[PDB]
This record gives sequence, C-alpha cells and structure tokens, in this order.
Amino acid sequence: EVGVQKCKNALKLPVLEVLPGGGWDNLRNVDMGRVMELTYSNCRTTEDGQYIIPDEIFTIPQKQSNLEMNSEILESWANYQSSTSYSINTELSLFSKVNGKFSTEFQRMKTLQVKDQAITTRVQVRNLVYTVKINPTLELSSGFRKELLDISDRLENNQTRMATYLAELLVLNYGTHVTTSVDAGAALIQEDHLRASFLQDSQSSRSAVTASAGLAFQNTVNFKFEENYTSQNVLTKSYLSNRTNSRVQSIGGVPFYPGITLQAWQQGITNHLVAIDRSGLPLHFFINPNMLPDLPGPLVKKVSKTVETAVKRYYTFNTYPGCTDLNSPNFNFQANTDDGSCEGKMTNFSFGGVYQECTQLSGNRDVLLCQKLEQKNPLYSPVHLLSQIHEEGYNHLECHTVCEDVFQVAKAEFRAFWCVSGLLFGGLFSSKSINPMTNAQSCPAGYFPLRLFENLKVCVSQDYELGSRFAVPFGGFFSCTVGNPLVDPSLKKCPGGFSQHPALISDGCQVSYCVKSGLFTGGSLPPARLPPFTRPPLMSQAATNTVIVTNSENARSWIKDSQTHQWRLGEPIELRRAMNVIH
Amino acid sequence: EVGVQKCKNALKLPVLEVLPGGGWDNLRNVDMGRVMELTYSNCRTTEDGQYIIPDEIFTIPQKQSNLEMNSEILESWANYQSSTSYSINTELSLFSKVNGKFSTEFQRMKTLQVKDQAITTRVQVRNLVYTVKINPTLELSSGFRKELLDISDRLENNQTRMATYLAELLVLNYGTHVTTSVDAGAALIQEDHLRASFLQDSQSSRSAVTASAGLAFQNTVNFKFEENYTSQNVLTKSYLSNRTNSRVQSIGGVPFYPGITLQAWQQGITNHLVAIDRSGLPLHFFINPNMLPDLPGPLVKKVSKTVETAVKRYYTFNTYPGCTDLNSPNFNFQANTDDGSCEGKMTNFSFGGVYQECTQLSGNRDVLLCQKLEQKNPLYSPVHLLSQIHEEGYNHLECHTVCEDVFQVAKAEFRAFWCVSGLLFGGLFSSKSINPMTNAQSCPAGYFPLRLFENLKVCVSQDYELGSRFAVPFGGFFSCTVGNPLVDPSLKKCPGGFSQHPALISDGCQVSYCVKSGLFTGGSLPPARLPPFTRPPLMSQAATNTVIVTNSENARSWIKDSQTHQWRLGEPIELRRAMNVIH
Amino acid sequence: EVGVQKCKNALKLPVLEVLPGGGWDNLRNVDMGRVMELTYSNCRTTEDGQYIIPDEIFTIPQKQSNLEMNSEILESWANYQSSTSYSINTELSLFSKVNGKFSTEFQRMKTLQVKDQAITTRVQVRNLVYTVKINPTLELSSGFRKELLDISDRLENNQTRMATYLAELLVLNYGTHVTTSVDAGAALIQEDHLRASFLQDSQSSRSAVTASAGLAFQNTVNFKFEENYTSQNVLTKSYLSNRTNSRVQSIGGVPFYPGITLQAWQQGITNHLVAIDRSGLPLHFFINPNMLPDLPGPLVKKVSKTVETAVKRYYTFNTYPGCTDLNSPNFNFQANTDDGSCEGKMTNFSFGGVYQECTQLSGNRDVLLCQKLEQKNPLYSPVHLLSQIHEEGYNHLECHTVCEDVFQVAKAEFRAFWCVSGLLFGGLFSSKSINPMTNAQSCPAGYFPLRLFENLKVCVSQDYELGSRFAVPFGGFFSCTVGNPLVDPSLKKCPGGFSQHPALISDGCQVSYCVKSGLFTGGSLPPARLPPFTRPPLMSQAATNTVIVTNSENARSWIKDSQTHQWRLGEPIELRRAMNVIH
Ligand SMILES: *[C@@H]1O[C@H](CO)[C@@H](O[C@@H]2O[C@H](CO)[C@@H](O)[C@H](O)[C@H]2NC(C)=O)[C@H](O)[C@H]1NC(C)=O
Ligand SMILES: *[C@@H]1O[C@H](CO)[C@@H](O[C@@H]2O[C@H](CO)[C@@H](O)[C@H](O)[C@H]2NC(C)=O)[C@H](O)[C@H]1NC(C)=O
Ligand SMILES: *[C@@H]1O[C@H](CO)[C@@H](O[C@@H]2O[C@H](CO)[C@@H](O)[C@H](O)[C@H]2NC(C)=O)[C@H](O)[C@H]1NC(C)=O
Ligand SMILES: *[C@@H]1O[C@H](CO)[C@@H](O[C@@H]2O[C@H](CO)[C@@H](O)[C@H](O)[C@H]2NC(C)=O)[C@H](O)[C@H]1NC(C)=O
Ligand SMILES: *[C@@H]1O[C@H](CO)[C@@H](O[C@@H]2O[C@H](CO)[C@@H](O)[C@H](O)[C@H]2NC(C)=O)[C@H](O)[C@H]1NC(C)=O
Ligand SMILES: *[C@@H]1O[C@H](CO)[C@@H](O[C@@H]2O[C@H](CO)[C@@H](O)[C@H](O)[C@H]2NC(C)=O)[C@H](O)[C@H]1NC(C)=O
Repeated sequence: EVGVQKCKNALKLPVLEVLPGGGWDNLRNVDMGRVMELTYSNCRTTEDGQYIIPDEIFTIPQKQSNLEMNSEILESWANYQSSTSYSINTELSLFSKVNGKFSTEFQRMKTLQVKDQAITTRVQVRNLVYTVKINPTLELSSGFRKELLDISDRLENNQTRMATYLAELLVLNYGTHVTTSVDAGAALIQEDHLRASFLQDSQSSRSAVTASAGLAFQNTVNFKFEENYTSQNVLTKSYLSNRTNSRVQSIGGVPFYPGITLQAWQQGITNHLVAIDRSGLPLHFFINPNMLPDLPGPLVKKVSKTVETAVKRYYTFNTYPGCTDLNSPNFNFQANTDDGSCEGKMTNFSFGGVYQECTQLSGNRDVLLCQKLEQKNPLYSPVHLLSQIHEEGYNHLECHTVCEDVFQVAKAEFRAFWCVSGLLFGGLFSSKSINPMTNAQSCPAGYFPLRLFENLKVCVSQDYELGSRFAVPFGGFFSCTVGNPLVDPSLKKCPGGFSQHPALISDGCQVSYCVKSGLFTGGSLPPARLPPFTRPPLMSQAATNTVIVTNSENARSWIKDSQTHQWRLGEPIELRRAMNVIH
Repeated sequence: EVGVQKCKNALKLPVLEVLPGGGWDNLRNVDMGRVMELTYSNCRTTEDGQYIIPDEIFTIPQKQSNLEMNSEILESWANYQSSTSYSINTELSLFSKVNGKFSTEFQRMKTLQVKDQAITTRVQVRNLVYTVKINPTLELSSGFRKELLDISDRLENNQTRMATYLAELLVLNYGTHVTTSVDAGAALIQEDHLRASFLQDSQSSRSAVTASAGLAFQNTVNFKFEENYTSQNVLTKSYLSNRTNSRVQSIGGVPFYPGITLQAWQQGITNHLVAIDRSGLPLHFFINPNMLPDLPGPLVKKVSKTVETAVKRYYTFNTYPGCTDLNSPNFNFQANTDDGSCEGKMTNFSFGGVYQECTQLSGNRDVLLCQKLEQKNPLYSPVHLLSQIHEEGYNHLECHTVCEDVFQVAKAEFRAFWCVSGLLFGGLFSSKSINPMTNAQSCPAGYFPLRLFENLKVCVSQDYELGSRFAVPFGGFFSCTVGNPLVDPSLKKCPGGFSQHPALISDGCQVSYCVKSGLFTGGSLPPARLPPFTRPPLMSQAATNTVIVTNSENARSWIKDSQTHQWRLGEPIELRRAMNVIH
Repeated sequence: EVGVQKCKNALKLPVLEVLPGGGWDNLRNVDMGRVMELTYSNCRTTEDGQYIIPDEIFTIPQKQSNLEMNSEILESWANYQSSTSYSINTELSLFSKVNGKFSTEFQRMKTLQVKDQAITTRVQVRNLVYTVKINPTLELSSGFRKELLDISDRLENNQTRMATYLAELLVLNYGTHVTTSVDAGAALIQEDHLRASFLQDSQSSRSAVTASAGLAFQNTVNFKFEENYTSQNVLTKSYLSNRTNSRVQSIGGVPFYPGITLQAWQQGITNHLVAIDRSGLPLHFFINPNMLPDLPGPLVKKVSKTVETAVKRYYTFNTYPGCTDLNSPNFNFQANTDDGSCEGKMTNFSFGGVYQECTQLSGNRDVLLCQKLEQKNPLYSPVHLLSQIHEEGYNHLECHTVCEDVFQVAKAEFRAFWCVSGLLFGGLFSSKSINPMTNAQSCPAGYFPLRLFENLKVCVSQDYELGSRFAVPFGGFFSCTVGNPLVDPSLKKCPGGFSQHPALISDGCQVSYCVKSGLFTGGSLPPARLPPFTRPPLMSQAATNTVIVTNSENARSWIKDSQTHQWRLGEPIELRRAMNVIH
C-alpha cells in the first residue's frame, strides 16, 4: 500500500530495472550495495508512459540502434575495451591500467591469446534505449549512512586500527565507485580468436578478413544451424581454419539461439533491458559536509580521508609488475602491469641463509610466544627488512563456586633477517599460497622448511648433488619501506631477468621476493585479493571521550550535548563555560 | 495468513527458489542448514514483477546467454574446475588444493582418467539470469543462534571437551562456509573422455578436435536419435573411436532428451532456475560482537576461535599426501595432494615387534581395564609414539526395597611401542577400516593379529617360508607430534618409495604408518570423514559458575544478573560491590 | 480439519511423498518405522508452489537430468554399488562389507554371476529433482519415544535380560539407521549379464562393448518391440549371443513398456517421485540428553549403550566368513566375507564322539529336566566348549472349591563335550536348519542322531562299509569364547580347506563347526536372521525401586517424586533429607 506497490496498482506498469546509485567494484566489473536512497512517492513515469521510475531520477530517450558490418581487430590485451563498462574503466586515475583486469570477460581473453598466440575480433549489434541519471540533490541510503557514523565514532574515541578495519569493510560491501548514469539497452556480440599468423600475410586484405567476420555473424543469426550459408566463397575456407575459438553472447532481451531473425530478436527487447554502459565517480567523493549534515565539518573530512586510504590500498595490492612482451623471454604470465624488466640479463647471487629472533616484551607470564617466533641459521651481510610486533590475548580465571575471568594481551616483537658455500632455494608457501615447485604446500625432496615471517615456510636444502633438480636462483627480498640493494649495484623492484611475487601482507605492508624459475610464472590467473587486509584488533585501546570539536582558523566549535543527542554548533557563551570544566 | 502465503495470495507470483544465506560444505560441494534469517514481511518482488524475494535480498538482472562452439580440453585432474561451484572453491586459503575433491562430480572424473588413461573435454550452454545477494545488515537464524549460545555456556562453566564436541556438531550441520551470493540460471553440459594418445599426434590440429566436439554436441541436441547428423566427414570417425565415455547433463530448466530444439530448451527455463555459480565467506567470519549483541565482547571471540579450530581440523583430516604422477611408478590412487614422493628409491627396514603396556591409575575397583590394554612381544630400539589416557564409567547399586546408583569413572593410561630375525608385516585393519590384503577384516593365512592402539589389529607372522606371499615391507609409524626418524637418516612423512595411510584418529590426533604394497593403494576412492572426530565426554568435569567477565585493558566488565537473565555491562559502582563478595 | 487435510483443502496441492526421518535397515535395504515426528501446522509448500511439505523440512531444487551413452562394467560382486542406497551403504563402519548384502537386488546379482560365470553391465537415465533434508532441531515421534522409556524402566528396576530383549525389538521395528536426507527422482535402468569370456578377448575394444550396450538400450526404449533397430551391424551379433540375462526396470514415473519415447517417459515423472538415493546416521546417535529431556543424564547414556549392543549383535550374526575366489576350489557360496581360507590344504581329523551331561540344580520336584539334557557316547581328549544354564517354569495348583496356583522356575545347567576307531560324521540339523546331506531334517541311511546342545541332532554312524557314502570329514567346534586348537597346531576359525557353518545361537553366543563337504556349501542364499536372538525371560528377577539417581563427579542428583510423576533435579536440601531415610 506504500512504496512501489501503491504506484504499481494505480498505473499497472512495470518498473524500470536499470537504476543508478549503487556501488561498483572497478577491478572486477561487478556492482554491489546501494549508496543512494530511492523512493517511489510521487508515482513518476517515464514520459513514454511505459515504465515507473523513482522520484530523484530523470531519463533521456535515445532510441538508437547501431548495426556494424565489420569486425574490429584488437590484437593486444594491454589496451582492453570492455563493451559494458568502458566509460567507467577509462577514467583519469592513477590505476587506469588496473581497472577491469580482474573480471570474468578479461581473464578469459588474456588466457585465449597467450595459450594460442591469437588475436581477437568482435562484431556487435548494440541498440541503446534510455539514459538514466541521478539528480545532483540526493540523499544517502539508510544502511550506508549508519556505517559512516560508525567510522566517525571510532575516530573520536581515539580508536585507530578499528576505524581502519571498518573502512575496509566498507570497500568490501560497496565497492570503489558509485554509478551516476547508466544506459538501458540490449547488445548481441560475437567474439572470435584467429591465429596471429593469419593477419600478417593479409596486411593489404585486412579489410577482407573483417568483412567476412561480419558476414559470418549474420549467417549465424539469420540461418538455422543447418548450412544454408552464403559466405563460403574464397576466404571463408581459411577463416574457418585459422580460428581457434568462437562464442556468441546476448546481454539483454530474449536468449539467443542459432537461427532467429534479427527482426525477432529486436522485438523482445521491450521489458528486458540491462545496463550496457555506465559511468560514475569515486566513493569518497560522496563523503562531504553536504551529504552528512549531522556531523561536524572537519570530522567528515577525516572519515573521507580514511575511506580514500582503504580504496588506494586495494589498488596497491592486486598490482603485479613484470614483463609483458609475449615473444620475448622472461615472460611473466601473472603480470598485469609492465615494468621494463624484459630483455634484461641475469646475474646469480648467493644467499647464506635466513634467521629470525624474537623479543617477548610484555607477555612473560602464562604465554611463551618467543619460541616459535625464533628461527636460527641451518649453517655475507644481514639486513633487517621488517620490524613487526605480534600481539596475543589470553585468559586467567580467578575462582573464589563463583569465578571471574580477565583478558590480558601479550606482545612479542620479532625480527627477520637474510644474508646478502650457500643454502639452496626451493620455493615458498604460505597460509594463502602454495609452492609452485610441487603445486602443493610442501618443499621438494631433500628440502626442509624454516619459518621466516611467522606464517610462511622457506624451502631450503644444504646439498649440491640431490637437490639440484628443484633449485632455482634467488634475487632478493624487499618491502614497502626498504628496497633491495641488489638492483642498482635503493629501488623497490627486482634486478633484471628476475620476477617478483607477493608474500605475507602484514598490516598494510607487503614484502616481496625475486626469483627466476619459469615455473612460478605460469599456471592460472590469480583472483582478486579482497579486503580486509588486516585481522580485527583486540580492543586494547581505551576509549577517550571527546565532547567539543573545534578548528582554530574560522573560530567554529561543535559541542556534543548530553545523552548522545547530536553535534550542535557551539554558541560563544556555552563553550566559554565548557572549557573551564575541561581545562 | 502470515509469511509467504500472505504475499503469495495478494500478488499471485512464484517465489524465487535460489537464495543465499545457507551453509555450504566445501570438501563435498553440498549445501546444508540456513545460517541467516529470511523474512517475507514487506512483500517485495523482483523488479521484473515476476518473483517474490525476501526483505534483505537484492537481485541484479543479468539476462546473459553464452553459447560456445568449441570444447575445452582439461588434461589433468589436479587443477579442477567445477562448473557450478568454481567461484567458491578457488578462494585464497591454506586448503585450496583440497576444496571440492570429495564431491560426486570430481570422484567420477578422477576415476575415468586413471582407469582409462584419458583426457576430458566439456562444452556448455550456460544462460545466467539473475545475481542474488544479501544485504550487509543481516540477522542470524533462530536455530543457528541457539547453538552458538550452547557453546558459550560450556566455555563459561569450564567445560572444555564438551564445547569442543558441540563445535564439531556445528560443522556437521552447517558446513564450512556461508554463501553470500548465488547465480540463478540453467546450464547444459556434455563431457567426453578421449584417449590420451589421440591428442598427442594432433598437436597442430588440436583446434580440429575441439571443433568437432562442439559440432557433435549440437547434432545431439537438435537431431532426434536417428542418424541425421552432419558431422561424419573426416575426423568424426576416429573421434567416435578414440572416445571412452560420454554423458549429457542439464542443470536447470526442463529435462533433456536427445532431439529437442535449443529453441525449446531455452523457453522452459522460466520458473525452473537453480544456482549455477556461488561465492561466500567462512563460517567463523559471521561470529563477531556485531551479530551477537547479548554476549560479552571477549566471549564471542572465544566461541569463534573454537569453531575455527573445528573447521581446520576437518581439512587436516581428509588430506592424503602421496605420489600423483600417473606414468611414474609408486603411483598412489587415494592421494589427493602431491608430496614429491615420486621417483624415490626404497630401502628395506626390519622391525622387531610391537608391544603395549597399561597403567590402571584410578579404577582399581570393579573394573579391570589393564588386561586388554596390554600386548606383549611375540618374540633394535623402541619408541613411545603416544601417551593416551582411556576413561570408562561404571555403575554401583547400593540397596537399602529402595536403592540408589552412583556413577564413577575409571582411568587407565596406555603406552604403545614399536621396535626401530624380525616379525613380518601382513597389514592392518581397524574399527573403521579393512585389511586390503584380504579385502576383509582378517589377517591372511599364517598371520595372527595383536592389538596396538586399543582398536586395531596388527597382522604379523613369524615364519619365512609360508607367510612370504602376503608379506609387504614396512616404513615406520609417526603421529601428529612425533615424526619417524627413518626419513632424514625429524619430519612427519614417509621415506622414499613408501606411502602413508591413516589409522586410529584418537582425540584430535591421528597416527600414520608407511608401507610399500601397491595393493593398499588401489581400489575405490575413500569418502569424506565427517565430524565429530571424538566420542562424547562423560560429563566428568564440574561446572564452575562465572558471574562477572572482564578484560584488563579497556576496563570493561560484564555482570550477569540473577535468574540467568542476560549479560549487562557492569557500572563501576556495582562491580565495586560484587568483587568483595567474590574476593 | 487438522493436519494435512486443512492445508490440502486451502492450497489444493499434492503432498511430497519422499520424506526423511524414518528408520532404515542396512543389511536388507528396506525402510521401517518413523523415528522423527512430522507435523503439518504452518501449511508450508515447496517454493515452486507445487508440493506440501512438513514444517521441519527444507527442500533444495536440483532439477538435474543425467543421460549416459555407455554401460559400466562391474565384474566382481564383492564391491557392490546399489543405485538406490549407495550413499548410505558406503558409510565408514566396521561392517561396510556386510551392508546391503541381504537385499533383493544383491542376491539376484550374486546368483546370476556364480551360476553362469558372468559379468554385469548397467546403463541408466537418472533424473534427480529435489533434495529433502531435516532440520537439526527436531522432535522424536510419539511411538518411538514410548519405547525408549520402557527400556529405561527395565534398566532402573535391575531387570537386565528384559531390557536386552526390548532393545532387540527396537531394531526389528525401526532398523539400524535413520535417513536424514533423501533424493526425489525417477531412474530407468537396464542390466545385462554377459559371458565372462566375451570380455577377455575384447580387452582393447572394451569401449566397443559398452558403446553397443548403451546403443541397444535406446533402441529398446524408443522402438516398439518389432525389429526396427539400428544397432545390428558388426558386434551386435555376438553381444546378443554372449549374453545370459537382461531386464529393464523403472523406479519412478509411469511404468515402462518397450516402445515409449524418452520424451514421453520424462513427462510422467511429475507427481510420481521416489527416493533414488539417501544417506543417514546410526540409530543410537539420536539417543542423547538433548532429545530426551525428561530422563536423567547418565540414564539415557545407558539406554543408548544397550541399543548400540543390539545393533552390533545383528551385524555379528548374518556374517559368513569363507572363500570367495570363484575359480579356486573350496569355493563357499554362502560366504559374504572373505577369509583367506582359499588355496589351503586339508588334513583329516578323527573325533571319538560327543557326550553331554546335566546337573539339575534347583528344580528337583515335579520336573525332571536332567534326562533329556544328557547324552552319552555311543562308543583323545574332551573339551567343554560351553557352560549353559536351562531354566523352565511349572505350575502347582493348591486347592482348598477355591484354589490358587503358584509359578516356580526349574534350573538345570548342562555341559556338552566333544573328543579331540572313530565315529563317522553325517551332518547336523536343528530347529532352524536342515541337513544338506538329505535336504531334509533327517540323518542318512545307517546314521543315528544324538542331541548335543538341547536343540540339534548329530548324524553319526559307527560302521566302515555302508555309511561311507554320506561320510564327510570334520574340522572342529568352537564358540564365541573358545576357539578350536586345531587351527594353529587359539584362533576362532576353521583350519585350511574347511568351511564354518552356524549352529545353535544360545543367548547372545553362537557356536560354529568346521566341515569339508561341498554339499553343505551350495544351494540357495540364506535369508537374514532377524532379532530377537533370545526367547523372552520368565520375569524371575524382582523389581528393585530406584528413587534417587546421582553421579559422583559433578554433584548432580535427580530425585524421582511420588506418584511416578517424572525425574526432577535434586536441590541440595531435599536430597539431604532423602538419603537419611535411604541410608
Ligand atoms: C591516541 O592514540 C594514539 C595512537 O596509538 C596514541 O599514540 C601512541 O601512544 C602510545 C602509548 O603511550 C605511545 O607509545 C606511542 O608512541 C604513541 N604514538 C604516537 C604516534 O603518538 C596516543 O597516545 C593516544 N592518546 C590518548 C590520550 O590515549
Ligand atoms: C592459417 O593461415 C595460413 C595463412 O597465413 C594458411 O596458409 C595458406 O593456406 C592456403 C590454403 O589452401 C594455401 O593455399 C596457402 O599456400 C597457405 N600459405 C600462405 C602463405 O598463404 C593456413 O592454411 C591456415 N591454417 C589452416 C589450418 O588452414
Ligand atoms: C578448568 O579446566 C581445566 C581443564 O581441565 C583444568 O585444568 C586441569 O586441571 C586438572 C585438575 O587438577 C590438572 O590436573 C591439570 O593439570 C589442569 N590442566 C591445565 C592445563 O591447567 C582446571 O583445573 C579447571 N579449573 C577449575 C577451577 O576447575
Ligand atoms: C585412436 O587414435 C589413433 C590416432 O592416434 C588412431 O590411429 C589412426 O587410425 C587411423 C584410422 O584409419 C589410421 O588411418 C592411422 O594410420 C592411425 N594412426 C595414426 C598414427 O594416425 C586409432 O585408430 C584410434 N583408435 C581407434 C579404435 O580407431
Ligand atoms: C541386580 O541384578 C544383577 C544381575 O543378575 C544381580 O547380580 C547377580 O545376582 C545373583 C544373585 O545373588 C548372583 O548370584 C550373581 O553372582 C550376580 N552377578 C553379578 C555379575 O553381580 C544383582 O544381585 C542384582 N541386585 C539386586 C539388589 O537385586
Ligand atoms: C561368445 O563370445 C566368443 C568371443 O570370445 C564368440 O566366439 C567368436 O564368435 C565369432 C562369431 O562368428 C567367430 O567369428 C570367432 O571366431 C569366435 N572366436 C573368437 C576367439 O573370436 C562366441 O561365438 C560367442 N558365443 C556365441 C554363442 O556366439
């Protein structure tokens, strides 16, 4: 009787199913959450008189219908068009070469080009109908507003590392962007994968290749699967023979089956409309004093700085520099960002060994952390590489039968070294990784592991006749703070010929290691690594109540009242009586 | 008149049958339980106006329809795609090489490749319709909330080994994950199994193999079973002759029969939608102070640590290291995880014998446990391998005719040894296993059993002329704490050439034994070993009442009131009056 | 107006006919009883809107449809797949090699392979629809709860041997398992039995055998019985000639007749759904203090130990060790469990004779049991083999015409011996068996019987010229406590070349005897031996009232009130006043 169903009973019209305002992940092109609030109170319609739209939504009739007769050749996977999220992946940002490179449509296309030495062609029937946009005066959703107040409460009780944790659960549930405009329509695409040596002789008749690819697309749709085709004349005999893959997907409308008139596909697009393009803005753009009137001024500029840090950390991880030229050697298959590390010679290095010590600062009673946090050399110059503090909580139970239990914490800082007539290297495996020497979390035969950063193992053998089959050279560790001195004989990268691999993200700082195997390189493409990148804190910090919030340079002060009402602006006679009881 | 039927009478629409929130087992890809609460109070619909969804559920219209013209070749069973649970099996975890390897679809495919020396190809018509997700603000179910309170009660009455037992009945009923997003659709798959020598000559024309496999798939669906096929031209005469198996399964929609137009299959998918992909999060992720507001803070971080231990124990069991290379010798067929134990030479070892002693600490009256817990040598250096305590309860009946009965317990610790001109080895069989020398729970001819770990038998014969037909060599025992010293002449694995086998899980610690038979290896694939891995306790521990719960480092205290009301936060004037009567 | 018919009048929908919660016998794959309570109060439906389900039941839509084009060859009957109860027969148990080996489908398949030297192939169209499961919070049925209280009453009046008898009537009525999940669907199977020498020459073209077997299956279903087949080309001329049997069974849906389109069979599966797979848990798993809140704690752990003993006794009986290799001699046809007793030489033994004595302890008046309980030698070293006490009740009638009758009992312990120039052996026959020398309960010509264990006869003749046609050698008696000393010249088995046979189960202990005939071996397969394995007791034990039940180690006590109300927990001030009047 309220909301949609009140409008839907009076009008008896469908609701438009393609709406802006939701969140958007831009590494994996998926949408998530609902940032903006959508209400159906005025019973608005599209001025066709055909759909029902919310109140803060205006549509623009496009009624456009493209129809292409030539496929387009896109040879490299580095410059990637998306066909559904092209306007939002190509924004001007620092990470424009990482957007969209963890999606379903991209990971298939990179696989089919590398494993077959192939080039791809697509041809398309696109058919845009509306453009749906949001008004500039707009209200946040009920569930998204409550999660911004919780980050503000943790920042005003001096609880960092809990506000940081709640900011990374905001990226996980709402993405990195907000879509401000969509495009309702229905596409129909065919992608083929031709052998790359079929293009190189037909450099003059490249226009004859793509003319037959768009010719075969309209035989596939118009003719039923039995061969009544009109394309097999001259070069639709090697086009069929140099191709390595073919698929046809429809995105809106009715489902596609071979042999359906393009007349009949285009008459089922009504009431089956999806978003075939979209654009938007980053997520921290919508955190400003205009959208949040209840909080003070400089407090929402501190929440918006926390969310901006969590989004940029999510792009800093899931970024793999390496070599990208396919015909060159040292080709890294997991790399999504070029480095210039191609055509670079190598030089062998000898590492003496790794060792690890612990400190055991506070928790001397009832918990002994400083036995597994220590690792000594099985057999140069060591480097420190990390200063990491490990905290653990335990439980007493004082009984008196009534009892009580108290929770302490136990700190133990550890230090992990490596030496710059030497131990061999057999790979690494962690609690989120495997060793690709064995395709399993095990060192090979003869090798023995030893812990280095409290979560991963270091496959090492001291021999020179039996473990020489799995021995791969080593290039050096570095971190987010200290680069290795092996490059520039500093910078944070591998030397030439080597490739880096992530290992052991530890509280907003990952360390890396350089190898030269060729076996760590290949395999399947890695998935995206989702936030939170930190385990939850133990609530060890005490809450410090803040009552008055001020800034010095325009003489504005916000006084929180009793009862936790709200933040009102401080009149200059009440803050005069509130600072004496404070100071 | 409430719930679904109120919405279903007014709207007269079906309910969407593919919903998130339920549990999920990730070794065997099955779903179980319902972790999240789903309510039908606002009578929401999918904005098509076609289905009825719960209140805390938002759908995303995809309306996508893939159609592939080439089969894909996947040669090895080690890297396994699932086609229905691929997004959730490939999560970043320690046990990513064990997920999905106890399911129906996997165990068939490993069988058909090993027993035939075959490779598999699949081709598919996939047709995704919606994406159904859960809101981040969400309530636990009524039945799952009550089983988390019962683990908290056992932890606050100092009843360990009962809270551990109730945590393993939570994994049995709700799985190891919670699905947070599903994909409603309907697939149609054909899998074939070609002979592996048919690929190796057609290395150049591998693209001609897969083009005919996708050609035969569309003759099978479009043509009725009588041969009107258009594929038998050149190489659809050995493709039919090198194949070893073939099946066609449909997953959603109407049932498949040979000869049905793809037009007609795709028009029955409405109202018959199933989950063709899903993703989720682990089960202990959803146990936090946000979801459980009634319990104290550090108490739900102790329940969530108990459930995390029970899940990781379920992956530690059902893990079989061994050799995996098929053409190599020493191939272990039961192994699902590689070891590097391939291409390793063997060395014979002589074991003197096993013997077992008992202690009989407490139950000296009315129960004699220390006669069957003892086993002496029928005929080096012994090792201890285990220190296990065996508890049994009995019953007095004091009569006075009125009577009364009291229940005691009887402890008897046992020790089981083995010696590092020697007894022969004929296999083992237990209360959950058989001896594969006989395919039965019996020692062979000439062999006599003797107990070793209070539940299994050790087939042994002292002769050298008659029991030499069933004698297999022996490689050594080890446990979850002590590895054998026979490897590295320590580590917890077999020496080279040998294979390990589980025997006698005893209270969260299994022991293993290394053999070299070739007969223990083969057979059928083992099923998953389900929790609980411990028999129920005898309630021997006394309940210790806890009233006040505190942590030291933010000065928060929770005071349980009378009547067992609930846990309220302790004001600093009531805990001042509650600690004096306590201490 | 209540229950099903209230929901069935409002909704006008059928009820789903495949439900969990019932019992299950696992030797004979049949279902029996109803352990869990099923109520129809909320009028729930399957979210199709198609069936009506109970309240504590959730279904999972599968909508899957397999279709196989190759038969599968299963050569041996030892590893047996069931096609309807495969998930529940393959549980991890001690008796996994006995599950399902007394069913209708197994006993036919073992018969057709032994009597014809044949191998079996099956091909199948499987079509799974739903998966129906039970919630973890669940209530026992009304009739099953009342039979668990009756076992508890006999255990608390010190009436053993009546609680043991009532526990074996619980296995008879409710089976050994409870099904927790079923699979609604409809299969369609063809089984053939080919001659075993037809496989051995087609080792390379085994893939051509199974391709024609799945080809003949789809000619049988699609074509009417007149020969319009498309299979008779090359090897569908000896496949028809090497086969020894053929049947086609349907399990759900409409009945099968030759010539029906697979289109038409798959459209009758709606409203005709049966269980095509199931899984479950043992019966004593569901006897715990959670399911039975009224009884005390350690009392339901004593009922659950009694039922576990009665189930394991039912698997200990119906287990026949013997030789299993078919081409080897000494092949035992009744044996369902291997022994290693194949390829073993024999040695003749001479037994002097059997004799039997009685004691007549108590019933000296009015009943003379010690004349038929005695048997003396008709003509070494004797062994005792059994100490069994025989009790009989009689009736006085004291008259005074008014009268009264009193019932006593008469005990008479008997002892049965056999001697380790000798009596010949002609077989045995009992009150539940026959002599297979005559296929009747009679000794052969010249032989005379003599009683040994108060119920069976021992066919014996002292001659050496006339009873030499029916004389078979003898291998020795043993029991559940004492093995024979003839093996290991101890163990409880036959010597080599001999086979054991059951005789005279007497109060939870059977004795066995070893022969070497070849005529006792063959015949028909024995049926399952159902509980109770003990005649009912004579109520000779006096009832001892128990009022207070306690355990020592958590200081909990349960005080039964007056009137036989119930068992309430004892407060520490009432048991203080209840133990003084007790002790
Ligand atoms: C507010 O929080 C910050 C962040 O932890 C505190 O700063 C640290 O406090 C510890 C405790 O003495 C010091 O050892 C560190 O050196 C401090 N670090 C920095 C960068 O200042 C701060 O003390 C807290 N303030 C209050 C009043 O609790
Ligand atoms: C892949 O493409 C090449 C073209 O670069 C094909 O090679 C030509 O095939 C035609 C077919 O008759 C010949 O007449 C030409 O002589 C070939 N060479 C050149 C340089 O044009 C090749 O055949 C294609 N692959 C397949 C499998 O057909
Ligand atoms: C709480 O439970 C723990 C777990 O059993 C008890 O700890 C053990 O108690 C026994 C009894 O004296 C000792 O023999 C063990 O050495 C203890 N083990 C450990 C690791 O502490 C503990 O005593 C219980 N506390 C109370 C008050 O009952
Ligand atoms: C399995 O595949 C092999 C190909 O590796 C087939 O062998 C070829 O069969 C064709 C059939 O006429 C012959 O012309 C070739 O000479 C064979 N050899 C090669 C190297 O191509 C084999 O026939 C297939 N199996 C069956 C049963 O047909
Ligand atoms: C409770 O029942 C048991 C089981 O029969 C009784 O135990 C036997 O009692 C007879 C009668 O004196 C003795 O001859 C046996 O030696 C007893 N056997 C055992 C194993 O104890 C027991 O006496 C009964 N108790 C009462 C109070 O009636
Ligand atoms: C049972 O199978 C055997 C195959 O092992 C058949 O023997 C063959 O029959 C064909 C029929 O013409 C002959 O051409 C072959 O020479 C036979 N022998 C071999 C070794 O292949 C046998 O005929 C089958 N039984 C029946 C009754 O047909």
